[PDB]
Amino acid sequence: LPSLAGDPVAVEALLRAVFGVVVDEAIQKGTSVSQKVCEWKEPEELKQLLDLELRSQGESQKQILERCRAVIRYSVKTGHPRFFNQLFSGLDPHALAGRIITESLNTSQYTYEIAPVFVLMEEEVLRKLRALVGWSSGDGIFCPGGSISNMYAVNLARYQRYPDCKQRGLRTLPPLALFTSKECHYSIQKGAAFLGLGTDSVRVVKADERGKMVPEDLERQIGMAEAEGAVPFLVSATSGTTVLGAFDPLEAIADVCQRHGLWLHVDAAWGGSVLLSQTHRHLLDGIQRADSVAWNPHKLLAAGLQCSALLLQDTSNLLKRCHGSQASYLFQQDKFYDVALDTGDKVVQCGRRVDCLKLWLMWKAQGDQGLERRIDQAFVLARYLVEEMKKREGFELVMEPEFVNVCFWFVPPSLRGKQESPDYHERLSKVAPVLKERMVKEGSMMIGYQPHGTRGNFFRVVVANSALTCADMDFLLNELERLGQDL
Amino acid sequence: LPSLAGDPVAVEALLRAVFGVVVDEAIQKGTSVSQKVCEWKEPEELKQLLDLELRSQGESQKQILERCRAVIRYSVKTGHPRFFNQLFSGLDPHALAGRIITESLNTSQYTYEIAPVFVLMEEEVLRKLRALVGWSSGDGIFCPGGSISNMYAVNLARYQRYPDCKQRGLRTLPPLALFTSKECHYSIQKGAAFLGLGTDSVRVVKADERGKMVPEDLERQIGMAEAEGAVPFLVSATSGTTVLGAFDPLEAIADVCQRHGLWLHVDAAWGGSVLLSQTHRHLLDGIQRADSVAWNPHKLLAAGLQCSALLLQDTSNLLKRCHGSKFYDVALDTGDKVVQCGRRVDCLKLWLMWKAQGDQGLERRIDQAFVLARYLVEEMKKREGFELVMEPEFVNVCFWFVPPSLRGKQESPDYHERLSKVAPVLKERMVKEGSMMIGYQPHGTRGNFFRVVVANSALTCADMDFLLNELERLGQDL
Ligand SMILES: *Cc1c(COP(=O)(O)O)cnc(C)c1O
Ligand SMILES: *Cc1c(COP(=O)(O)O)cnc(C)c1O
Repeated sequence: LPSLAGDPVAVEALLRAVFGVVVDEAIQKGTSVSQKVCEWKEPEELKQLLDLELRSQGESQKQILERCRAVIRYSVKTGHPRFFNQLFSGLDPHALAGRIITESLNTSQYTYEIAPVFVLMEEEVLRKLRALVGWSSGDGIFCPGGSISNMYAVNLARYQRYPDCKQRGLRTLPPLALFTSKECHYSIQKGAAFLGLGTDSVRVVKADERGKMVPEDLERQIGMAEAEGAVPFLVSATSGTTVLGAFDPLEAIADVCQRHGLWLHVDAAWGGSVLLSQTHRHLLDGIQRADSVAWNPHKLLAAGLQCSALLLQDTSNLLKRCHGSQASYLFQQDKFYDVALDTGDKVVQCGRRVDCLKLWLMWKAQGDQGLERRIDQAFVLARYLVEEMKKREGFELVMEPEFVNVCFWFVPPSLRGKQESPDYHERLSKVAPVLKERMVKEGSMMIGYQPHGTRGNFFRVVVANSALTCADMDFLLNELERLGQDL
Repeated sequence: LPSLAGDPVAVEALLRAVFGVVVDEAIQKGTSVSQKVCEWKEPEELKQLLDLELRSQGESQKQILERCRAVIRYSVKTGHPRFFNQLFSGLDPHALAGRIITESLNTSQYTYEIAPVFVLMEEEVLRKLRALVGWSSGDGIFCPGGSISNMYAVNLARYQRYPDCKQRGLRTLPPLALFTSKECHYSIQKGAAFLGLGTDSVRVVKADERGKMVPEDLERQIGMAEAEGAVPFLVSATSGTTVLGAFDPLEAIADVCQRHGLWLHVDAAWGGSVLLSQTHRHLLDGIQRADSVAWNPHKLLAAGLQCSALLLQDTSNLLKRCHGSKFYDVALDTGDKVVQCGRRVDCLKLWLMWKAQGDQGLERRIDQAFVLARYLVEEMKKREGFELVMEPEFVNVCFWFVPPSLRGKQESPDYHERLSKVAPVLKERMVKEGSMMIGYQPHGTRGNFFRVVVANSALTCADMDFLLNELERLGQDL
């Protein structure tokens, strides 16, 4: 019987050819301002171009390389400087190098025995993240997304309060109440439903005109929950909301939590990266008082999806106690290394991706200093965009940004001066969808839009890509004016 | 203000050099029988070799490339033909090509707007997987591991029966009962605890001498739950257990489920890939009767961690209804189907390999793994000092090595206790030599035995001979 792994003359030839296409088309053309951010195709046309159906007979190297080219060609270039659609943008070359190594090594982040380098590396990465929060002791894990990080935090808080629920379930326990801002309630609600608490267990707290949770309303809602028979157990503050980029007042919220004996979770998936900035880290003042912090380096630090940590001040092996399986004890296992290093008991996953190397390698190249410089420059470019938009006709700022989320309407010539008509906001709301379609079909830029509060669709420009220059901000304004002129 | 992304000349030089190191050290040396499966280092020594501390100042390209070399050198080679430690092994070069492309395109599998190729590609992959289960329509998702797929299945079954739980929570429901085999993955219990049901809601059903759930005991446990006023709602059958590789009797289990109106989930994380084999797919006969199927192509098909699908017969958007909070059809977007928000692209690595291989190529590999597993069993029987746990149903070959000092001593009163200590010593020896890695574990009433998983597409008969010869050599003085 022959090896079915592949002709090894073919393997080197294949990977060399593929990496050539990746360098030319994904890494170089995909980050070049002279190329398109996206090549729009209607779903049915793209199906035709991709010939997707999986079938009986295989294909040749030539056929495979043509498919690789097509996949890259028609994919959105998220590393492109004019990709502003998400809370990630850019292609850090060291993070990419780390990703490529990780994929080549294909292991599970599980035991020192199958992942010795990564068991040690993850520990260091989590220790460093904890240091930036303000903790020199604690624990933590990587999770497959911040949404799941948030769920872990809720599960851990529930377990600390009611450890028997791990065996008996929560059905006979009192009603549990958790609290979060109106500006960040989606994964919290999804998580509450998944964990068996129900979305009704989530009490949504008022946010002020800057998008910040109101501590007086938090206190009010805690009292109302108690009056309805519930047991408050957790408050989830948000340090960097997804739309406005607002930062909750952590010191005041920590005070409320302390008064009521509640677990404080900080959802810093987006804003946590600001801890690298000496100039801007004050936005998270009080975060060291948290019981848990979610932080996604795959967002502002550009580590690559997914890179999402849950950080704890805990030193009681709460993760292992809460998530661990019951061990058998009939026969001694004589493991020849310190199995305290292993993380299988800390997670509800079994197999787990290595997410630490892409972050670690980039952090080795950049240092704290390089990552700080990038954060600070993003803040500068966001403020530059705001200042420049005020000088042009048509741009209406939603609010002054606290972070790098710049939110605004584009008012086209046909609506300029018509602010006091009865259907103005209704008409203005239809503008961003049309402009988005045009920029996408042109391939020149992508900006996200959404409605929020009592107002209709406005743009959210996220200023995150380390490649950005002032000229890119100028381009964005110039292009909106050009695409919007006939609206 | 300058770009802070990097000088393009420096970037190309870095990436070409990293790729060279990866090809030389991870892909070539990491899959060569002339090289070590692992280079064992004690944690303290490895910490010194890696200089991990994250610091204020950055480093040069030369320094970064040195670190890349060290990371690869001291990592375990899971593509190596003598890596037998897990339910994945081998390095498929098309899957790897797909992985690299995926990482270079770094997007979220969330909307057609930011992932147009991958939205369409994932639709095809899920269609194909459903087709192989036996469904021409249905739904499904990729999940960050089979453990999470299993949890989704439980959440979905709960929601289908008691949709108001999504808002009102478990306190407002009757006690719920779910059922799984004694041989099942510990993820069902972890999942039950996470979902708020408690591990006590999981009724563990007896398995027979072949490691298969006993349908008569499933029925008995359902009746006992009902007698207590618990509401049965889900049975989780296992098609390919992690230790023995046993396959539950799905037709008989589906009959019990049908009689009681229960959701049938099949945990085929491991065994689901056998659906590609005409010869062996009968091991999953009845799977088309399931409501949900978990299947991990990252295990037997070698797609790359993680590649874990949850497949549903449902066509009524149960996923979006259960988990949910334009110039194209928003039906293409998948964000409402998951409790994740951002989601990795996992389909391309599988799809590209499947394009290269076809069903035919993947089938040939599955069939060859069964042939090599049977070869290993037959050869082991011919040597002194191997005791088979059972005849394998799959590619999990489980056995003790009995060293010369214990041969003939089976009737001694402390034989099993002494024998149990052998696998740990052999494991330490093979790891420190760097020649092979085989997992061991105890089971039932007896102690540590080896589980050799025959999955790597590069395996030959000579590798199976090597394994036996090496255990004999390493165990001679025990
Ligand atoms: C992104 C984000 C999340 C969810 O993170 P995922 O990794 O996409 O699951 C949760 N909360 C906030 C504030 C976020 O910015
Ligand atoms: C692997 C496996 C699982 C868990 O899958 P992960 O992807 O490691 O979370 C569950 N059940 C069975 C039978 C498995 O083989």
